[PDB]
Amino acid sequence: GSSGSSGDEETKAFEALLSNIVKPVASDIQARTVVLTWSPPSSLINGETDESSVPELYGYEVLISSTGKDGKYKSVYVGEETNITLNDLKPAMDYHAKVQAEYNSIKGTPSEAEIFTTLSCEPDIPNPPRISGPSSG
Repeated sequence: GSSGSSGDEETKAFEALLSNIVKPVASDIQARTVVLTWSPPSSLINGETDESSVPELYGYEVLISSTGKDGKYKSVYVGEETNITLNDLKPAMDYHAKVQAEYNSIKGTPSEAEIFTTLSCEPDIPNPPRISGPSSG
């Protein structure tokens, strides 16, 4: 049932909205597994449209370049959820990551890169980078 153009106006808003998210943050980083948490894109519709309308299934894809941000990116996971755990990674390594949004067959631009270092197969890291409030000096 291919007719042709289907309300392009919508496609545009998606090209910008889907590309209006924030770089994924790395937490509870482990040997090869890690906790990647990212927030949804910000709608610039200006409220012109209802609030309980915008979709929340923005297919987010996690990209990583064990080599570097100036090389090739590989897919590790792909879903709608916001928080996901990575796997099949390399311990004692340092690479960048990014999350791209895609909805209605519309692939937008990924967010900034998030460099995160993983621990070694064995229990080395003493404690996580977690910060417990500010500290004088």
